Amino acid sequence: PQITLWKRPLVTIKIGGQLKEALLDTGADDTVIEEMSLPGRWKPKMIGGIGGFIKVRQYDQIIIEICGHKAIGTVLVGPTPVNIIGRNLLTQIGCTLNF
Amino acid sequence: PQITLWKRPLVTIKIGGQLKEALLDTGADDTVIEEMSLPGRWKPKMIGGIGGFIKVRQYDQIIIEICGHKAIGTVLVGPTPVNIIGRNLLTQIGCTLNF
Ligand SMILES: NC(=O)c1ccc(S(=O)(=O)N(Cc2ccc(C(F)(F)F)cc2)[C@H]2CNC[C@@H]2NCc2cc(O)cc(O)c2)cc1
Ligand SMILES: [Cl-]
Ligand SMILES: [Cl-]
Ligand SMILES: [Cl-]
Repeated sequence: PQITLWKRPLVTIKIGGQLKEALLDTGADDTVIEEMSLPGRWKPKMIGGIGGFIKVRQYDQIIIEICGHKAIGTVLVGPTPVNIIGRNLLTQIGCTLNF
Repeated sequence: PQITLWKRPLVTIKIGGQLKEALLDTGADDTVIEEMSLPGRWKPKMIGGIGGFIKVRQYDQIIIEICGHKAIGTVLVGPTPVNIIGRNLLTQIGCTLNF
């Protein structure tokens, strides 16, 4: 399937037993999700961009379901204005940019 | 081309006769470039990033070449961690997400 970019490329994911809407974000190194509980150890991280930085909790080896694809990777949890699926998981589902 | 996401999707762009590095960023609605001189009048725009909202300068109908593909459209100028090619211009060059 091909996704055009006339609008934000949003998809539904399942993470930690919850459904969430998230943006397929090629500019994002990492996957970043709004506040929620995840299992396991975590460590703090700062990530930044336009408007400054936010503090997030880094969880590793988290399983996410994206469009029927199961993938495992790191998830950063914190006060992001939008849930985003970053390259660390986009690679796992074979997502590419094409033009 | 087809661009995988194991590394940041950095490409060369040309704007104002000069080559710059920029990121193909499906999570950015707009195109944001580091401080440079562009022609014409600008107008104000507020954009929201990961850390909050900021004011940038909006220039319209700016010629910009992205990986050799010619685009003409809105370019915002302001403090950004990297030059960002957002959906407004990704759509112009026919860029899609595929998996
Ligand atoms: N309205 C818009 O057009 C617009 C919206 C948001 C932004 S942004 O916040 O600056 N930005 C871009 C970004 C790209 C690359 C980097 C890098 F420096 F880490 F490489 C930071 C931020 C977002 C937009 N898409 C990628 C990035 N996502 C947030 C993010 C930041 C980060 O440091 C690490 C991550 O894993 C994820 C910019 C523009
Ligand atoms: Cl990862
Ligand atoms: Cl691959
Ligand atoms: Cl435009």
